[PDB]
Amino acid sequence: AAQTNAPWGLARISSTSPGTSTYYYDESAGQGSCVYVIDTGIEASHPEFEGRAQMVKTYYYSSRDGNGHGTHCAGTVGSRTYGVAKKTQLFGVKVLDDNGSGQYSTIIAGMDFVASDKNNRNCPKGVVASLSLGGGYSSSVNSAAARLQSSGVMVAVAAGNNNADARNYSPASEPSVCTVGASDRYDRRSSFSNYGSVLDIFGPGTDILSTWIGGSTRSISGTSMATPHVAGLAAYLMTLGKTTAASACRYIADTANKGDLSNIPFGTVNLLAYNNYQA
Ligand SMILES: [Ca+2]
Repeated sequence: AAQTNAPWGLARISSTSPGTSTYYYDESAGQGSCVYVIDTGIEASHPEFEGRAQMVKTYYYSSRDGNGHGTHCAGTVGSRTYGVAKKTQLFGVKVLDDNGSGQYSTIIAGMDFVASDKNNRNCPKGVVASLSLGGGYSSSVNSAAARLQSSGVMVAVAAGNNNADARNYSPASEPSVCTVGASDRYDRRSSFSNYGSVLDIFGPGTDILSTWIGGSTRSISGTSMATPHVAGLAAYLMTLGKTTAASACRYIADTANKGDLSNIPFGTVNLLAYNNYQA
């Protein structure tokens, strides 16, 4: 399948070169997979989600996304126009309030929720969780992310936007999950992207167009935007039967575009998420 005039990040993820504008992918499109977006919520009524998104949990007075961030990330995972895995099932878990803030205890509870809740969902092709969030190092936050991964969920987490070593942030620093840095449309490490040995992969993160609340769209930047590219890529590959939740991060690293990013600090992987789709 070919989507013309796609957001640059989608085109990037199916290309061996920067500078193109068509996204190419297998029509299976993540059907039969599930992605949990653990964030500020998802505006499930957005036409871009086509009835494939729903809120399954909130820790606040509403499950509505009053911020936009979770909706944007969910759109990069699975919206019809802005998404990597255009037929996946999207599940919103609102651990972040409408200001985009959340206590670590809430975030941990949300991760343990997803590990159990997947057993209440139909995801025959497998389950992914996208965590575009983080704070300072916490062993308990890392452990929760490790449990979620261990439970059979492909966990993708933002490296963080501090232009610093991700070793000092959680859940970024949890080794067993997939820690995602950000790149721009010219294949530079994004200016704000964290780096370090703990990164597994980079995805598009600067100037990413996606869904927003009020049935809208906008472009924003962050490792928060790179993460759902990788989460959607995992769901797509799992639907194709090419990998599993336990092995998807490794598979993505194995099959990445290698050595093509600039301003990657010595000791950080130079690997850019790539679907290796050939028609
Ligand atoms: Ca890792």
